[PDB]
Amino acid sequence: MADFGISAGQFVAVVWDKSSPVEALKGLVDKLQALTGNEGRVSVENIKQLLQSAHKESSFDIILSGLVPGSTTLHSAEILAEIARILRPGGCLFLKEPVETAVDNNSKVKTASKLCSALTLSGLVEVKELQREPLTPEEVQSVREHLGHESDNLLFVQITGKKPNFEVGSSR
Repeated sequence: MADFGISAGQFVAVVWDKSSPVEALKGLVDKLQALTGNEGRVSVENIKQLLQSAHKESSFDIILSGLVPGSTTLHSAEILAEIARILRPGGCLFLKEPVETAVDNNSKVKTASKLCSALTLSGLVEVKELQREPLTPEEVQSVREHLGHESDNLLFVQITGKKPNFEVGSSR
């Protein structure tokens, strides 16, 4: 539960994709379904079908996006939008995406800066990295064949962001 600050009695939506095999996915959602789905609720959505993830406004206290080892995915304003949209005020959002330390912000792939800025600008705040993961030959090929990411200055990293709740007045 400390992994994503999950709790029982809240609504947490788990977002998976091709990079998220049922082996791990089912497991991540299972534990969260027993700890969160017990008192609260747990929904499942696909990164590719994120468009349908737009259930309602501020309903999920927490949102997960590809939280597996070696995961490979790149979220954008279009995706992040839906997340935050359904993300309750004051909730949390955890996602993992490859970052490049030798390319512009936008580029062909969301970089570290672009990611943090995109998330914070997607309606989230207090965004920051939680951990760092190395690049493997089986992953790089997946992201390159799934998106087109191909570089040597790349590196997988996990980032999170908290949703702004009406009880502060920071900015957005």
